[PDB]
Amino acid sequence: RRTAFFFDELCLWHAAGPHALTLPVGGWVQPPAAAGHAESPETKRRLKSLLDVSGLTARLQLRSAPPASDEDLLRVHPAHYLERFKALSDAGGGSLGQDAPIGPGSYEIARLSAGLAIAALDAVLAGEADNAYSLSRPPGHHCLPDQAMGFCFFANIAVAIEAAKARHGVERVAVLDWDVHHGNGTQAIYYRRDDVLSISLHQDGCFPPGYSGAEDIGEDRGRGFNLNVPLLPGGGHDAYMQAMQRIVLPALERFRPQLIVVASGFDANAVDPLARMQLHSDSFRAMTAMVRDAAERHAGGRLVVVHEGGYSEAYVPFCGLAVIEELSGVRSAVRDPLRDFIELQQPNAAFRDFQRQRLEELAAQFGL
Amino acid sequence: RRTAFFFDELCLWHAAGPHALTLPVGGWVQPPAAAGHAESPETKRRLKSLLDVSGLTARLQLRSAPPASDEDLLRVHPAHYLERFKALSDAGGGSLGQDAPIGPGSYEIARLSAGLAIAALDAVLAGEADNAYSLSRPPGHHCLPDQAMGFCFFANIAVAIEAAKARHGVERVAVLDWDVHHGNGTQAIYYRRDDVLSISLHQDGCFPPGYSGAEDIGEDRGRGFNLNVPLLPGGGHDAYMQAMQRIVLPALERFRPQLIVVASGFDANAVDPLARMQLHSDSFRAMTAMVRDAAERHAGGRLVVVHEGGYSEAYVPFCGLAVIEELSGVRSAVRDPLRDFIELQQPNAAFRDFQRQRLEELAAQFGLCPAQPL
Ligand SMILES: Cc1nn(C)c(C)c1/N=N/c1ccc(/C=C/C(=O)NO)cc1
Ligand SMILES: Cc1nn(C)c(C)c1/N=N/c1ccc(/C=C/C(=O)NO)cc1
Ligand SMILES: [K+]
Ligand SMILES: [K+]
Ligand SMILES: [K+]
Ligand SMILES: [K+]
Ligand SMILES: [Zn+2]
Ligand SMILES: [Zn+2]
Repeated sequence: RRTAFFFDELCLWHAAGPHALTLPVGGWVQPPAAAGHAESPETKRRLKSLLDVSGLTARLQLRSAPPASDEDLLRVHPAHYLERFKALSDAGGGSLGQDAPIGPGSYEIARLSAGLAIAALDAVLAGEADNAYSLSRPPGHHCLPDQAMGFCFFANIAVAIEAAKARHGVERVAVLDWDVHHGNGTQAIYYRRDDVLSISLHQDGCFPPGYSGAEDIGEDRGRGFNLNVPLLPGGGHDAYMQAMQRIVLPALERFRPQLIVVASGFDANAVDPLARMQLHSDSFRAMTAMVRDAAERHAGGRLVVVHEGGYSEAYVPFCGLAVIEELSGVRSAVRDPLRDFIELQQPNAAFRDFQRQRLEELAAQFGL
Repeated sequence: RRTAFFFDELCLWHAAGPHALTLPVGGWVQPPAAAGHAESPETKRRLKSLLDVSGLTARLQLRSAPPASDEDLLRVHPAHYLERFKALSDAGGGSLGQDAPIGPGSYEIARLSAGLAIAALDAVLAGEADNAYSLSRPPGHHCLPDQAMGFCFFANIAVAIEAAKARHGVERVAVLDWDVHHGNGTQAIYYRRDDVLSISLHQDGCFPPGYSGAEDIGEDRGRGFNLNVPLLPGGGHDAYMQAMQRIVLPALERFRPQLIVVASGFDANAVDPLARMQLHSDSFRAMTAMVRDAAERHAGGRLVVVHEGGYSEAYVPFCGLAVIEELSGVRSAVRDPLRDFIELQQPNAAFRDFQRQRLEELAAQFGLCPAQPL
């Protein structure tokens, strides 16, 4: 298997103002002695370092890309959003919204991030690679057409999908979003459309806060082409496998995608500060293995994984590495040091069964 | 209310080797650019800074203490453990166990940490304060008599309780441990004893990993004087209030404690990396309010809160501040910035009810009886 890895060093240079985790500094929030921000370069930098140090980078097609053109960005975002964002980035940073701070030059870096997503889809559709991974920072899955939220400033996946349809004429795209937070940007953008199947597994009510969304199945022609799977907080491996087996794979089986795109956040991992789920690196591996199987069935193997959230400096590198091993079919020597520990922490049988019953009920609600 | 605050700057100087969160550096674990360890000074340092900046410190009795004497330590720990620990600390640090790394001079700092717990109980029992908070670092609730684990090197609360019994002759002590991890050290130490009631609320199977412990109710005379409440991961405010109302308060009501000690970790907070629970600062306030009510009933108000875990730099300071406001009865101007956000993230009704049913079933297993306070 040829796996392309889309990365650029400059994506790691996007830096907002001082924060303690998600909280802006000022008032009662003391400035951190070190930390700085949750959506930090270091999560992505350490993944990259680990891929290098593992040898895995050497077995991938390392690519950069040109930034997203205005034509590409305007397919999703109004011109007035582009100018407003540019103006603030040029002026020296600030706030595009709450949960959406930017630094100087963040406009160019976000364009680059979107560029990498564009190029990844392009490369898989052109036959240059069997599949691809885009280390896009800043992330995109929360971004609305004219509102930045959740540290997302362009809808990277939506921009990449539109450019793919415009260039190659793909008719059925499926987006599986396994970041722990609800992918509201992707849902909004394609809510009335039947050509993009949008699936989001998320922690019930995490972010956006209090949002579950199981009833929200799409409008108009999109009715039945959006699926929200709000998992109960504290769920881990089994919860996700059940969701995949009972909702995700049946949904894909009916929709017959010609391309599969994954919005892959790793903030469902068991040590993430920004969610309450219990995934380990082999959960993401198993999910990647299942989604590759479906791409081989309907899409001729065509699969793209785009990096989204993940806030554990320590553990995200291992979770992302497991995905890329599964994509490439290359197993490195790296061994997850938390795997065995996290296994022991999983929900008990009764809690698993409670979550399982809910997923069976949701499956029936969706007609699967 | 007079509230004593036991703190010493030196407790913040205990530092183990390089770690990424809980993982030792080396092998496939890259050295952090900044962080260092999870059990880090900054969580405790920021709490202290906030108390200062809020004005709250000025309304408390700020105290240090002498380190724990050998006599005090030997009541819980064998001499062989003391020498072995001292030897390694003198030698320049290393590992006392896995999940128990130490730096140079950690022996003296752990003694100090235990000293502060000793002094807090002493001060409340002598009538110097109505209640007290001990900012003990390193923590103690995992420490076994001859094994350090979970970043704990002396059983601070056990040492403080034994010194209290030896000095003052208290007969019934209750320890309520609301750190998110199972307080195995406290359980082990007092497992065959009926003079110390040990209660632990924890996330089911979190740490120690895979341990639930509901069946473990004490041995011999201790049978019925140890209670484990393994809460389902993802639980928050309501889960804890139910546990308090259905298990903790009825248990205390029957046991009639003459002193209440809280092993207060804040790692059950909703942004903690080391657990999966959803508590906010007003959950800890409400728990502190409930446990003060029980101390006023049976113990003449005598309550001590000892600081344990908590790994969110950003959020722990607010959670601890809420406890100390409740202890002192002094409300500062500080407002929790995550409170409203965390409320929206709480478990849905069906999940709450599922957890509630399990606590009712656990209550019946303990034979606990839901009477109201009297
Ligand atoms: C700013 C701010 N201020 N406050 C008061 C709160 C509560 C704030 N942030 N909340 C957030 C914002 C974003 C996330 C996760 C994003 C992600 O995972 N993308 O995949 C989590 C919490
Ligand atoms: C995992 C893992 N894997 N390895 C290899 C190591 C050395 C690991 N440490 N795990 C731990 C150990 C202790 C805690 C205690 C938390 C606390 O709040 N005490 O109250 C949490 C995680
Ligand atoms: K999601
Ligand atoms: K759709
Ligand atoms: K506990
Ligand atoms: K006991
Ligand atoms: Zn996310
Ligand atoms: Zn703890």
